[PDB]
Amino acid sequence: GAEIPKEMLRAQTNYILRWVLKQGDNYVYGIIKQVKEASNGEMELNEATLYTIFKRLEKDGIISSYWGDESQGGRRKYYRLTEIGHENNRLYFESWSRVDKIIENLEANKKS
Amino acid sequence: IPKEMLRAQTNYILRWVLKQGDNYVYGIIKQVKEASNGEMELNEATLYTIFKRLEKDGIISSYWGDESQGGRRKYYRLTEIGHENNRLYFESWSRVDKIIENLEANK
Repeated sequence: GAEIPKEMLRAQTNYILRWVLKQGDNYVYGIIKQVKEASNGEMELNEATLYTIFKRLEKDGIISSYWGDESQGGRRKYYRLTEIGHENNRLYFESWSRVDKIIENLEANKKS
Repeated sequence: IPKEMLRAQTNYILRWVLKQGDNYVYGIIKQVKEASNGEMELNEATLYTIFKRLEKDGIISSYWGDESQGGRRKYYRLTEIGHENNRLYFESWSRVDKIIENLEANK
């Protein structure tokens, strides 16, 4: 009776958000709506966890925001990976790919 | 490329290894080095750190192993509640994979 850790739930939310960011520019609710629809029945999205990660990536210069137009009031905030954020994200998926391969190799060693 | 793997990556690998049975820190490092063709050397201090955190909540226990070549290693094992935790850990990550498939398919 030891619950799975908060750090893991954050890591999984991080993975999903980064995967969505990898697909291209988007508005925040656009991301959220896509994740909720895909998550329904699989995982309860913690909106606060998602928000926290979003804000951290922005503060860290991995994503930057812009407006879809220049008329104040009622706009959707869009976000894109920056120069360094693209690099960070590519490293993130590459490093997880290396893990995936190690697990496959461990599985194959175990079965030998 | 950063000096260390992400904690979540080290945890994933450690939990996969321990799912297979009891092990000691050098042994886990050696098996993961082998499985990576020498390319991934997990951080021994990180492993000890993770084990201390898991032992705190009863997920892992430890003991001094059978003597080999003049001494004993400190083995770690998942307990019964630890295998439960581990199953829920891997299940949650399986759900991530399903979510990604749903995003890919737009369904």
